Amino acid sequence: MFENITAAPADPILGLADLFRADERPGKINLGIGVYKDETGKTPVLTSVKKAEQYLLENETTKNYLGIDGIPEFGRCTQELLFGKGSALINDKRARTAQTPGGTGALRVAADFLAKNTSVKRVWVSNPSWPNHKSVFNSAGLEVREYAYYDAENHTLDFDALINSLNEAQAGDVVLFHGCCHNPTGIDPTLEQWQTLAQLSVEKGWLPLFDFAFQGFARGLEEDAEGLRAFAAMHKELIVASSYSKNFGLYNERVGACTLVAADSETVDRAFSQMKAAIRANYSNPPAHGASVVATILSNDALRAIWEQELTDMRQRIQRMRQLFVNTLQEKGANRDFSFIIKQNGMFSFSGLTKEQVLRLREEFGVYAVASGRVNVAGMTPDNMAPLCEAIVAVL
Amino acid sequence: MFENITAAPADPILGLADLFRADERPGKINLGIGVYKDETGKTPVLTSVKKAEQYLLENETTKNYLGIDGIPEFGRCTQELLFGKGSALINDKRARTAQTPGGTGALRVAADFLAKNTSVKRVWVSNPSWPNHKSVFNSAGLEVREYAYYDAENHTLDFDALINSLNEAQAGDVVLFHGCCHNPTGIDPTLEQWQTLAQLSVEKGWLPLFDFAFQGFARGLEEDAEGLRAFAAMHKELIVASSYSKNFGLYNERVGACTLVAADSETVDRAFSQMKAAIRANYSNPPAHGASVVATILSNDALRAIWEQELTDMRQRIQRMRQLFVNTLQEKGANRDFSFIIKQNGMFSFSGLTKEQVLRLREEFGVYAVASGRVNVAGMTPDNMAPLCEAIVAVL
Ligand SMILES: *Cc1c(COP(=O)(O)O)cnc(C)c1O
Ligand SMILES: *Cc1c(COP(=O)(O)O)cnc(C)c1O
Repeated sequence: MFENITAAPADPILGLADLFRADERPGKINLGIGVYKDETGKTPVLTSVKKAEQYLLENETTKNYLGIDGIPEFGRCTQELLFGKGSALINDKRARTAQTPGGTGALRVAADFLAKNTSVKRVWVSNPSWPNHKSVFNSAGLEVREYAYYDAENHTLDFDALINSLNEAQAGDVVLFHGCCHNPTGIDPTLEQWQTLAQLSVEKGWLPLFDFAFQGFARGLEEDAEGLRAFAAMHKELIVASSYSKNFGLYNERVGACTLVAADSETVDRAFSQMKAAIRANYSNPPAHGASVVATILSNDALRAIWEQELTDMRQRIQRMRQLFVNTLQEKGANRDFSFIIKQNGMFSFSGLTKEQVLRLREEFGVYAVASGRVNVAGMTPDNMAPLCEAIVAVL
Repeated sequence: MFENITAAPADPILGLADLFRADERPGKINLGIGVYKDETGKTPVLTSVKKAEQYLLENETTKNYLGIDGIPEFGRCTQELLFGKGSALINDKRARTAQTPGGTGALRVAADFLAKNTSVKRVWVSNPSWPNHKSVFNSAGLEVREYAYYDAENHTLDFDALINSLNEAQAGDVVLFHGCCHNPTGIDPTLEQWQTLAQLSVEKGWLPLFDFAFQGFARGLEEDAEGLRAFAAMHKELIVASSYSKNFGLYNERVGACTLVAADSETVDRAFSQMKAAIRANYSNPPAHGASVVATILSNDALRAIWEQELTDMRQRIQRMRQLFVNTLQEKGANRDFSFIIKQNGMFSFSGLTKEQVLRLREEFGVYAVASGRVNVAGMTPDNMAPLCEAIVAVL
């Protein structure tokens, strides 16, 4: 059966984690997958999730299966976070959320759902976007089309072009948005652009699918939610695939959410019984540990307060590394002005490096970066700043 | 978009857990989902997994993403368990295993894999089988066909009919087998039938897909693996979807395995790079907690010894409840001979009850059973035995 199955390509982000692992050089530097590291270049488990696990160890009685949609407290907390405490989507019982295995699991459950219970034929993703977006919607049966987004000469969002591009998406089509910290560019819409974009979506009949994986990483929890809340206010229907991997440092426990919203209580509940059927034909019901940890921190005032300080510490450490990086590239003789990266939000820098400069940096300096030129600023510490900056200048 | 999406049917097993939850009667009894309960009708978290979690709490340093296939130690331990320590599939590096979100996740990753990288059009499942089998392969794009299995008058496996049925499956087709504790019948093949079945599979060119979810629940860990090992010895290719939900009482942590085997090292590795690509387009990489717990117990002698005693305690408690149940139905005036259930292996009893007796037992006695007549003997305690037996006799 398996004789002429040919080898799949390496995953553009996960394939690097493998190559990095196999390298033997003592000074190599990672800069690839979006995982946060602290001042010491370690990825610690947050104190607040560690307190939550101790509690879960003392207080669990069973490992008996959760329902298809996960922990109720988990989806209620998620709706508060995404839409505001006492939102009208919450109060009119317009939103239903299933607990999924990460935000990727949320993107596929949504895909599956739409592919099997909707007229959708086409999802619209930005150019550039997360590499795996194309792969999840194509597995579902959906076609991926791209829209204009980034002006690379100017290092800005090209809103006119983004409008004109999207001008050929039909009514019935899904349009994917990043909630905040666009991946890979780091450039987000303004509030005024998000609302212009919200009102155009509705006069054209696009169903919005938000990928919200970095809430708390651009300006704050709530501030980062404004764009989505501006869409929630205009729209009868939305689906948001959200994650807790980064903002909770809970990467390998796989914890996210697919929250579905329709015009009313009856429609949302009927639409969700099909979403729960897609889940049951895939992994059946979700992993408890990580999601019980989120629910515990979010449920407890003391434990929530510790967590928000932790996430504030992470936004601030990335912001200092971002500034450090353009400062050191300048005084290391960078033969280009790199201060546009000061303006990007998130864990990353979309540096401008070509595929072959990126290739040469791993092959002879051992600094690993994604081939789109995307580098992880949260992977930068004061201790490896001068080494990677010296490497970059040597290839420019 | 969502206006005319109609409601999905209730899941035949999970829908009952919901109905049970909503019932208000103080004496209701569950008997539906296959979850083990102890003498007190509780589903405890095993002492050995509780010791493993304490250790993981002391000793973890990060929640950083696992690779697409999970924990290496986890897949190596899984191969020992499934095929024998020092097996030639292990020694010739013929087997590769991905860590999945339960055995359902393993069944779908396999489905996805085959649907996208193989000529397979049709999976063959027994009649009766696990209700969700049909649902996972149909989501993948695969057709489900059924083969003959159980003689209901005689309460036996009808091997002639099972042979003749399967006589119209072509070369290239998948045939699903249950490793041990057939669900729902509890009737397994003999060693002699498993080997007859193994040698027929190979002269006909069926690819075997084993669902192995109850290892340790019929006779012992190793004894329960004989059938699969008899197939492993004849076959160049196999795929086994295995679970640790029941034998580790780790139901909601979602822990299982899809292990793939090809004719040699090169083919298996090339076939697995595509299997890892199907995973990445679905939930991306697996939940660590449950799988790190399995790997820890299986890696440690002290902790392994405690676990095997625990699983031995569970096989034995179900065997005493099985015997109790036919004894009490007889002295409660059962108007049928029920001692064929003494012979079935596993958590269940395929009782013979019709859909309307099963319906009437939940509607006026509140004992919940699956509508195929399947009742969970591991849900029976000495304290609810007489109540449910009295209920059953009243409906016969
Ligand atoms: C991280 C991320 C996801 C998925 O998050 P996980 O929780 O790790 O699955 C999806 N899309 C984007 C853009 C992300 O950054
Ligand atoms: C339990 C079971 C599965 C899946 O096991 P999980 O680990 O709970 O996903 C698959 N098939 C059968 C027959 C089972 O009993």
